[PDB]
Order: sequence, then C-alpha cells, then structure tokens
Amino acid sequence: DSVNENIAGLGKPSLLEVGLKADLTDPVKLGQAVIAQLTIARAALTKNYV
Amino acid sequence: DSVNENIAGLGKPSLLEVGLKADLTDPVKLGQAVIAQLTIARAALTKNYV
Repeated sequence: DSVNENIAGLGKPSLLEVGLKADLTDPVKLGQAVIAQLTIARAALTKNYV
Repeated sequence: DSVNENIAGLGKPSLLEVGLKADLTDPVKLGQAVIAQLTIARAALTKNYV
C-alpha cells in the first residue's frame, strides 16, 4: 500500500473480483462473471489514461 | 428549489434516479438501470422543448 504507484497520482494496479468460487463453480456462471468483469477491467485501465 | 430556473415555466434541471448503489453493484444490473434511466432522460429533456 505504501509503494502502489510509480509517483503518487499516476495510477493504481487494480484488483477486481469475480465471485466467491463456491457459488461460481458452474462453468457458464463463471463465464458470465468474467465477461461482465472484463468490462470493469477495461474501465479500470482507462481511468489511468492507459 | 427557489432558483432552479431563470424564469418560471421554461425548464427544470431534472435529477433522475438509477438505484440504491447497494443492490446495484452488479455491472450488468447497474447498466440496465443506466440504459433504462437514459430513456427517461431524453423524455425529461424534451418536455422543456430542448
């Protein structure tokens, strides 16, 4: 947490979450979670002007 | 509420609501609220003859 950024104010690594891995054990349920969360990953990378 | 508009009767800034931000955490659910509320937004902006 002290050394997340190159210079404070440039951008964060970002972690994101898909599910609990117990409720998400089903294959198609896991797939929809990943696809829906890849949208947020696109946004999280854009928020840092990447 | 006193100064929403320049002259009474021309138009209102409009506020609109999407969700509770607690049950709307799912990006799929959140996007549906935004899309559904965007249809209302063009209606509210039309009633002012914009």
